Amino acid sequence: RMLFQTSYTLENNGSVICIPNNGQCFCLAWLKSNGTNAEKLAANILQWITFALSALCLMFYGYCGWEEIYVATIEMIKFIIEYFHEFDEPAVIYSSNGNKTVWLRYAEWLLTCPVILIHLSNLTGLANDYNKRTMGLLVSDIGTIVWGTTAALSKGYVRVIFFLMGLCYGIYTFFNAAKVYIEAYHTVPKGRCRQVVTGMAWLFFVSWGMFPILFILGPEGFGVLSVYGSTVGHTIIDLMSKNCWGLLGHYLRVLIHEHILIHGDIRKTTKLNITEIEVETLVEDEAEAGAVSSED
Amino acid sequence: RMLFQTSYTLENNGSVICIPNNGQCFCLAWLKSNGTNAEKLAANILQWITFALSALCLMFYGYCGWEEIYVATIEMIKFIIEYFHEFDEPAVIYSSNGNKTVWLRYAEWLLTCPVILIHLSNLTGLANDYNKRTMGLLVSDIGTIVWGTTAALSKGYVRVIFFLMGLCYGIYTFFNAAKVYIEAYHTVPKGRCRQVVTGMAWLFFVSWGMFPILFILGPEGFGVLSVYGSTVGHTIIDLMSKNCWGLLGHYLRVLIHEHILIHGDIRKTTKLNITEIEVETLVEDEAEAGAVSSED
Ligand SMILES: *[C@@H]1O[C@H](CO)[C@@H](O[C@@H]2O[C@H](CO)[C@@H](O)[C@H](O)[C@H]2NC(C)=O)[C@H](O)[C@H]1NC(C)=O
Ligand SMILES: *[C@@H]1O[C@H](CO)[C@@H](O[C@@H]2O[C@H](CO)[C@@H](O)[C@H](O)[C@H]2NC(C)=O)[C@H](O)[C@H]1NC(C)=O
Ligand SMILES: CCCCCCCC/C=C/CCCCCCCC(=O)OC[C@H](O)CO
Ligand SMILES: CCCCCCCC/C=C/CCCCCCCC(=O)OC[C@H](O)CO
Ligand SMILES: *C\C=C(C)/C=C/C=C(C)/C=C/C1=C(C)CCCC1(C)C
Ligand SMILES: *C\C=C(C)/C=C/C=C(C)/C=C/C1=C(C)CCCC1(C)C
Repeated sequence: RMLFQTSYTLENNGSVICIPNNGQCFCLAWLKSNGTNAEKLAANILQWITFALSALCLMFYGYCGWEEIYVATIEMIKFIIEYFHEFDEPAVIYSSNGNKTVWLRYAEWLLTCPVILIHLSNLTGLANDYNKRTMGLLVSDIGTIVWGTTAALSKGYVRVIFFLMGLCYGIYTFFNAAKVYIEAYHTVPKGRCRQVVTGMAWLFFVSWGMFPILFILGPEGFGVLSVYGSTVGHTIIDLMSKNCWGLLGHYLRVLIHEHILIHGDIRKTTKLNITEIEVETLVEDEAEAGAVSSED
Repeated sequence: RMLFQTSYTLENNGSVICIPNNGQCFCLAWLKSNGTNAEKLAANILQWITFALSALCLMFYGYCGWEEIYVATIEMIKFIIEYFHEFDEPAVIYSSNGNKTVWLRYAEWLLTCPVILIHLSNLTGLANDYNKRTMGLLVSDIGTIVWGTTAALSKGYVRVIFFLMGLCYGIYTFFNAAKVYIEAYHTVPKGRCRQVVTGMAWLFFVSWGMFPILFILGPEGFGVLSVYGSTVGHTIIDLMSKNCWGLLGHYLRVLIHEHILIHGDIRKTTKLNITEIEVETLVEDEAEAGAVSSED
């Protein structure tokens, strides 16, 4: 099927390759199989299931709230491209050092990373404002993906360096995202809302932590995983990272806004020390509206 | 110098190319000259001058303020890479459809685009908070660069579509960046500070507007410009876009903070209508502290 040169002859007992002078790019590296039929079949099923969840979340959101729909919007456009051109350039980049780079994956990431991280900075949906910390989250997260993408495109010691630069940026991201979830927990009402925030934290750190692991395991790292193998791994963490997290997000948002509809915006002053941080604790009791220095 | 296959023989009257079976990638497309010695010489001079300005801005900032230093930090690391590996993968990506993509350029852009756009959302340096508009600026700007990068990696009608998707995102970015500059102008004190804001607006829209123009003109578009040609064009708008704009930014910041040191934080309520917008006008007179509905 390929639109690089696939036909060649071996000459001088396979020491010389002869190709048609038809202007096409040529590299043996590009023609290596993407994996077993079983791996491919597994990958095509999880992709349809991802298309189904992407489709239902969008229509569901159809019945503020812009960050969840967008991630599902980008996810549906991703599947139409996968369906028609999954391994066609530039969904996959076939480069001169022999690498296959899944640009489709990294592009989606850079497009939605501000959307997801804005949403991280807006769990309750009540804020109109974003602090200095939000901005450090976006700068560090974009750096991570840019160094990572560079590492995927490189080889040898150059790949090692850019991966390590991605990790330094990534640690800063994880560290600060952890504080946000802590503040969110002590901001939202005491019941079901704190269960959902806790659920979102687990999904976030498991799914986000798995991406550098799948990088090291895939063709971009030690080549342990095949390309279909990598696809399957990515579909699982993709469903968690995007669809499910936005669904939990939308759910949380509904719950918080309904709290304002029933009890109203009753804030508090929980002074945390996880440092000397502060928080406005939404409560269901008008009585409760005081400074609660809960040093962690 | 290249580390893809550069040596080949023509056989059957140039209808067959024979190459050593040494595992190297091969494409005639990759070997096309990058331009004239004159273009190259011009490009190497502007790069050193860019290194010099990057070096002086950094040391100058050495005598809040994080966004300007970072852009100069990234710019210096860019020049050390240019010096050693300007046309080596993945500073340039040589891909299977024959394209040469200057990943070095787009990577820098994605890394600093949040930094610059945060700084756009913080001209005075007094704000601790960022509105919903800032967040739309970051989402739209990153989309622009991602669609653009995809367009550079593609060919034919696929390149046309992604470029057009980049333009749609880009228009949203320009439109909203214009409002920010209008608000900044009516926020800062009446004298020299409004000259600098006006200077920053001109630099911003000229330099940012030139990037899609250089894309259409370069190998990524209609191939009018050569690679050295493109480099020279990029060095000129690079000096404006990064060094000079951050220098004007730092200057503005100093002026505003010195206003608080002399007169103090004396805000107003200029209600704009460029819609029904509002602004806190810093003034040098304690007397002036009222609502001035200046409908534009
Ligand atoms: C043809 O190329 C092949 C490379 O496989 C050569 O075959 C092998 O030769 C080496 C000896 O240097 C042995 O170690 C291997 O056992 C051989 N067989 C295989 C399957 O690898 C062969 O010598 C070459 N012929 C000429 C004329 O150069
Ligand atoms: C060798 O290939 C060349 C291609 O350049 C052929 O030369 C040309 O042949 C065509 C005729 O079909 C003419 O229109 C051109 O004027 C010729 N010269 C050039 C410089 O292009 C040549 O015919 C081929 N020989 C064989 C045996 O196939
Ligand atoms: C913060 C998130 C938590 C989890 C994050 C996991 C950290 C991974 C680090 C491992 C160091 C090992 C070096 C990795 C360097 C990558 C380069 C590489 O794989 O190169 C391929 C090789 O040259 C050809 O086989
Ligand atoms: C908002 C900023 C203001 C200024 C912004 C300028 C707008 C550029 C649009 C031009 C439309 C023309 C179509 C451009 C499509 C690009 C694809 C391309 O160049 O393809 C190469 C071609 O196939 C091989 O020669
Ligand atoms: C599409 C949705 C999500 C949440 C995508 C996330 C991607 C990452 C968290 C990637 C992280 C990387 C790290 C931490 C370091 C190695 C390079 C990566 C870009 C793979
Ligand atoms: C390094 C500093 C700056 C300011 C880089 C800016 C880059 C752009 C403004 C690129 C814009 C593009 C547009 C508007 C549409 C075509 C694709 C581009 C990515 C080239």
